[PDB]
Amino acid sequence: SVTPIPLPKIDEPEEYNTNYILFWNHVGLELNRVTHTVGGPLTGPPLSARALGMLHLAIHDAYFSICPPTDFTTFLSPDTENAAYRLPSPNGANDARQAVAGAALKMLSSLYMKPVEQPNPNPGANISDNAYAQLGLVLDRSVLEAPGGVDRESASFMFGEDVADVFFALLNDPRGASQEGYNPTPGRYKFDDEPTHPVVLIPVDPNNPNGPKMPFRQYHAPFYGKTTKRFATQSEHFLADPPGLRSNADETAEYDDAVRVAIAMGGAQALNSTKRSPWQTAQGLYWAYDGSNLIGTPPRFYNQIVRRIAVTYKKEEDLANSEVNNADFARLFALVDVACTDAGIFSWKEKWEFEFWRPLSGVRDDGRPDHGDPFWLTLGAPATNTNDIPFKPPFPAYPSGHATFGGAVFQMVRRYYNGRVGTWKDDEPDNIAIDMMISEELNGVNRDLRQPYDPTAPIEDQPGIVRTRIVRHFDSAWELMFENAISRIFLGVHWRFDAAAARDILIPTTTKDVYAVDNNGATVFQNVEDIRYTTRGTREDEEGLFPIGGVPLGIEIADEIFNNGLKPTPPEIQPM
Ligand code: VO4
Repeated sequence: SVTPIPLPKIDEPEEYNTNYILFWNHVGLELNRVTHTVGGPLTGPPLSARALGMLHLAIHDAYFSICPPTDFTTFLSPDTENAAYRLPSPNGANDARQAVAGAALKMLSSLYMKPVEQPNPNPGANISDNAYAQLGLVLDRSVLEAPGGVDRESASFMFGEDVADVFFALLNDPRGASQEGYNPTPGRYKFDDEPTHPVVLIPVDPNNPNGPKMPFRQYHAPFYGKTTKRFATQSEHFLADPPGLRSNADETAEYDDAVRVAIAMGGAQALNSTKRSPWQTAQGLYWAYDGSNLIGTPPRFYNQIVRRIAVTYKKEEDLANSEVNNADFARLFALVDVACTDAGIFSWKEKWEFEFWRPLSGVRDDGRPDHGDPFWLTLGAPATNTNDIPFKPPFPAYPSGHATFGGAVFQMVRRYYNGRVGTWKDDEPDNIAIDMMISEELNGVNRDLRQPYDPTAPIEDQPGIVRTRIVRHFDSAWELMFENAISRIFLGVHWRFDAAAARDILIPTTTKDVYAVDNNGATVFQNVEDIRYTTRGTREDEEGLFPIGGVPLGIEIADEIFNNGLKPTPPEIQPM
């Protein structure tokens, strides 16, 4: 019925998918990239993370229900009185492979299928039937490629689907990304539609693309972080007021230097004012994954990296028949993906709370003849595998979602591997190194097209400029976390403070809030080995010191989840 979209090859050993836990993570990642290529459900950063958090939670409890863990316990218990939180019981079901399969297939089906359950109005109603059909191909195919096969008649398989139903019913946020009712309030430091993509024309009817179109101003998930059910966090998380706002409105020198730096480090390639280096351009594009065709969102890359870390540091050589390895991955991916989910909730909550402007607009609309540049252009979020120009993600700047996701994800890996891969203090540089890590943004295959993307053809048969293939080696998760955060500065899409306190990542000078520059005028960063996310700030509405930027927020979120052992967010503290 549909022409299957030809997906490019993934840079990763085929041996990885011989382990059924990695297999299902993989299918989750394939659905992630395909929904961003066809415009289906669970698009965007916060919600694409949630989909992975829900998949792994279900896989987690189904597996540990059949092979009970020694230290921790299942996220939900079978003995809980509260129905919503009551885990189904196996009752003789004892096939862990089939329970995971049923749980992964059910969750992924429930998440990505055409909502025939009637309740689909306005939730995400703008998805064509092709989008749905393309995602169905991925689902059907996955049943066929699953290592060990899939037995739908199996009691263990049925038990798994039962597990998924509970998690879906409890944690699904059908209308989470609703933009309905939100409109920007222009003014200094205020988020508004970005000048290079002020409005978009979208077909009136998704199932009628070449028919009429209508103007559209997109605001990504403005009510989500403030209303959605948290996963495993045990408290609300907050950041300090960004420079220029509220209690930090007097941080004039900090703000102004942030403008200077923004221009020199994140401008477009050919601008005279751009002092960023070719290598720094690489670090910026490496971590993008900005909802592009055949690429998806950041959570997809974070997982690609985590899969690599898991195989490199596994306890047993056998990827196919090792319960030790199965247990390790089910636990790790649940921890990392639940942390990613919550990182997404809180970074989005803060974004829309402060509604801080993007550097493109903060620079153009500065208003001061000697400080602003009313015609500046950023390197921008790359629109890979399209023929479109770079863009500014459709949501406020503070804090950076990438920085939060990275802080959460990599702080989780560190807490998990400390003592296994090396030894270090909780908040100090780790030993978790990896090599041969390739980003899909720079793999010698993906490209910037010269004509609109053709979904019926392989990317290699489509004219455009190919992204240089860069194979990377990283010394630690600290470096991964750090580079992922500063990547948004090189792209010009985030202010330094959206990442972390300037004081924690930049080299100071004798002038306050003004950091070091080299001869060509480029910003000098602290060595990764020396970076400590310790600089806090104040809030107008709350007492005390709070972290600055996304990195500390994510770290804080991962520590809390881990220290509590992956346990539900108490309902008493859920948004109401
Ligand atoms: O979420 V960003 O918030 O890093 O372009």
